[PDB]
Amino acid sequence: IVGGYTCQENSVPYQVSLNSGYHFCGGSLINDQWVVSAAHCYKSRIQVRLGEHNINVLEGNEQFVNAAKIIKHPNFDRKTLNNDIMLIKLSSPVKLNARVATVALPSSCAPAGTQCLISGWGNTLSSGVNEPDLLQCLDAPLLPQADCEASYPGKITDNMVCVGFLEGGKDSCQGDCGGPVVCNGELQGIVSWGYGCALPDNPGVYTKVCNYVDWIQDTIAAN
Ligand SMILES: [Ca+2]
Repeated sequence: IVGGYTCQENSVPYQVSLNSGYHFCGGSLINDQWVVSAAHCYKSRIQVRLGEHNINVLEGNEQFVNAAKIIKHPNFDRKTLNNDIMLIKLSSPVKLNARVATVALPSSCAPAGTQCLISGWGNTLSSGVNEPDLLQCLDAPLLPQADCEASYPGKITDNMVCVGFLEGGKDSCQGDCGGPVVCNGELQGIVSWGYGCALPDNPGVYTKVCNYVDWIQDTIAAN
């Protein structure tokens, strides 16, 4: 998260860190045994880290659970990032509490101008890399589809939405991939891609979760 603020400890209880020896992506807990992330975050084994604030210090509220099934959307395209969405079924259900909680799926697609919360332990710099120890948050609004298309001609499909600021300075970045964009209590976006990080005229692009509520429910049901 570039240009954000440190989240209060455990105030974004659905945020998880995907770890394979180091933090590499975010995700969001949607039920006691499943997390939603981005397909670009796929790995053969993943440990899901819930209840975290400092990812390098054990502060007392972590729950670490291995991923049992890792399911990328069947039409994910690694080159255009269309359908960048993946579900992770945990090897056991987590203990839900005030610091480890679910976030709701969208009941409708959100309109341009809705204010949202984006979070993660991704790079916090617009040039080079800095990996933060503490979870970072960013308040940012969904942008009109026409601004998103004009910023990345021919690359935005109907399963993508831009969120952020055309002036640059505040954005998500690598390592926040797969994490949440929550608006008014529902998960509307998943960190996906962007040109650079926090650059003017290059807002963050996110998977539009309101297009996959059926796929999510169905998958959960079959697995
Ligand atoms: Ca910790």
